[PDB]
Amino acid sequence: SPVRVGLSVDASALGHTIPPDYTGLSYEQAQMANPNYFSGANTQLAGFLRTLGRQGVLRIGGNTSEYTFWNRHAKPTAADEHLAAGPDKGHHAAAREVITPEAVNNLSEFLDKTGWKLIYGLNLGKGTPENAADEAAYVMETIGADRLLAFQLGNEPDLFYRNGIRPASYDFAAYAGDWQRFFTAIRKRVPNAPFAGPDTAYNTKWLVPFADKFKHDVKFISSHYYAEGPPTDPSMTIERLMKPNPRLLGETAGLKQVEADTGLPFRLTETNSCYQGGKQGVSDTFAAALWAGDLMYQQAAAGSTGINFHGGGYGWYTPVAGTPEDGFIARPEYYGMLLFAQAGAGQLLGAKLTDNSAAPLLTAYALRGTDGRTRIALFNKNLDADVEVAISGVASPSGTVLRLEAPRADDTTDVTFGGAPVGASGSWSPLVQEYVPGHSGQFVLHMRKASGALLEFA
Ligand SMILES: *[C@@H]1[C@H](O)[C@@H](O)[C@H](O)[C@@H](C(=O)O)[C@H]1O
Repeated sequence: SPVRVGLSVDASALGHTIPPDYTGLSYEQAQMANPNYFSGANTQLAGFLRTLGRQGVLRIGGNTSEYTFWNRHAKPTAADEHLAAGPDKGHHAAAREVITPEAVNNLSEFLDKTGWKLIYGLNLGKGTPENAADEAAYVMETIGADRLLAFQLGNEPDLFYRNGIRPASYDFAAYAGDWQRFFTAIRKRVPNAPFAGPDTAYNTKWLVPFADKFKHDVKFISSHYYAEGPPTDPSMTIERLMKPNPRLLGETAGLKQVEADTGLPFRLTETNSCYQGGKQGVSDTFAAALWAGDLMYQQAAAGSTGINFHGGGYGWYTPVAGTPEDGFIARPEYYGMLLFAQAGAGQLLGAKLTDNSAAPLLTAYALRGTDGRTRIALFNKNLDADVEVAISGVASPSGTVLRLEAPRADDTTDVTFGGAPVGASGSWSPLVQEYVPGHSGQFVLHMRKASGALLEFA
């Protein structure tokens, strides 16, 4: 008894072109203490990234970027060789960590193995302008201008007061002074250094004035987004995660207005479902695959240049979990990102849903792929409604579907895409071929409650 909905694809209703480096991941700066983590020797993790995209961006930053210190004079410690730095849980100060030349050297080899570009945090919370200049210089020397997309000067400077990185009086004016002192010092060592900022969630007292003041000094605006609101909200649940987020829609409009005003594009450089490394039973579940995959397309359709899902260690929300010693595994959220990866880049098209008020959390995105083939990504985020989608507007002799599936929305395992789990080192290929029945120039796709689908048309 599915809800019977219509989907009308309009090849003339042109949306944004998804860039090839749209996908991405965010990690804590602290992880750079361990030269074995972002290393050319870390073939497993490099494989996971390549499966997410042949192009993409690795962002390193986070709350630990205020507690992490480049030391050109240092070599990794024995403890550094086993450090697994998951998402910062925001409870108190992170441990002090040291980044060495060796770790930067190894990060360059990791970027060469993955083909991803880098956003690299510098320590404006507690470090000096001169050490940021020295760190930037070594990153530029070692990673190179082609792979280095941007430096960032502080992570979430609007929240520095929370753990005493700044006094409660710290405001945009104080941060602009800091930012300019760091920018000037860095540009003396690295005249071509690229920047992004302010590396926080959209707001009127920080991000808007940042863009106005520093629009000639940055390449793009870096924003953050978590589906979970402030801690006074009802605890985020799977049910809530599947629903529209009016805060997201408003902040995205805010970023679009900044782009119109300043010319600066925006990237979502730290995102995930829930704070503090995630919420067990929400962030580490199949629902996070549906949420993440749908978010990637929602933001692409809104004109975002890309995304970076925060993670690392064994954090509840991490796309990829594990360590070089123990191995790495794809978590449920990774499968949402994998659906996006398999769809590929291209230009979004109009895709209007009708007769869908009883299945209101179904989303759909149509894409003219760079290879000329039409694809449709659907997320049936309705937890209790199966759907039957009558697809009009596509003329093709053959459509196939790859399904994003788990037996329950709160599953922490049992997730597959195209009838297969992801294996070691990001290995994935589809194992189930399913055609979508076509008649009268239309197709009909069934989707179970709490599932996703990627359709490809010949
Ligand atoms: C973003 C912050 O910069 C990260 O260090 C945290 O791990 C995230 C989280 O709470 O999960 C965000 O605040």
